[PDB]
Amino acid sequence: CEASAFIVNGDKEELFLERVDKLIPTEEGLLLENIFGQRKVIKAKIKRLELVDHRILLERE
Amino acid sequence: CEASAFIVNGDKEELFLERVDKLIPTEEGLLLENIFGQRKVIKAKIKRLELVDHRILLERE
Repeated sequence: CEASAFIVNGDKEELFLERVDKLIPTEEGLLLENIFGQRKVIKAKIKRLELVDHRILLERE
Repeated sequence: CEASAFIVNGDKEELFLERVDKLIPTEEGLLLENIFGQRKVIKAKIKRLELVDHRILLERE
């Protein structure tokens, strides 16, 4: 199943995109596409995937 | 949901670890832990996540 992506700044988490299907690193940033076909790009690295708990944790660069 | 990780070498795909739960980028490589508690480290980057299809695609170095 689709997992939610969050931006993590220290102890703060902000929801970035729900129900992410694809995550594709590009030269412009991480490109995320959710199950409804909505796309968002973010200059970030993956801090961690926690897939049982439906979480993609991203940190801005 | 948990995803299987595959190594993509050119056009070839090779199963690396089944049902991955955690994926944590480290200085020594991507640390993967599956739902059975099995752990593996690999010097690789994420080519792409396909979370609906339960796939993590990795490329070495």
